[PDB]
Amino acid sequence: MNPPPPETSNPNKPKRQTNQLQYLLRVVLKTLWKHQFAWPFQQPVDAVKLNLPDYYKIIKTPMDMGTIKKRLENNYYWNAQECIQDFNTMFTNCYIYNKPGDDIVLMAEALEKLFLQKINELPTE
Ligand SMILES: CCc1c(C(=O)Nc2cc(S(=O)(=O)N(CC)CC)ccc2O)[nH]c(C)c1C(=O)CO
Repeated sequence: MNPPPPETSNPNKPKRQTNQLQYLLRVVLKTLWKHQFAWPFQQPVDAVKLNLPDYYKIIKTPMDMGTIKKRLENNYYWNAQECIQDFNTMFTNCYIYNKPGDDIVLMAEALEKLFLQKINELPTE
């Protein structure tokens, strides 16, 4: 079955607003979210519904853009790099579970390319 989704709130962690964090939500995440190939990445992989029973045997650090969006909205991240790492994990997981030429892999490649173009103009710390 599925694990619970990743935590999107931490009550023992302080919160701050930064130029970088605002950009990550309003520019980076927003732009990826609206991409034609965003849909497989907008929520946790539902392995039960999709009948992918080995998915969470193979992927022990799942991540998705729905989670990332909620983390940003909830001020879950203190440092911008925490958010960037989550995107990286999300992409890397595809390359672990799937094979070259799989639809999902081509979709990940397009999103990652876009992600890098957007992170390029990330405001300074
Ligand atoms: C191909 C499986 C997969 C998805 C995915 O989500 N595929 C998906 C979702 C649904 S759906 O019913 O849940 N659905 C309604 C359309 C989405 C809102 C239906 C069919 C699907 O192929 N994502 C990732 C990262 C993977 C990986 O294999 C990654 O290693």
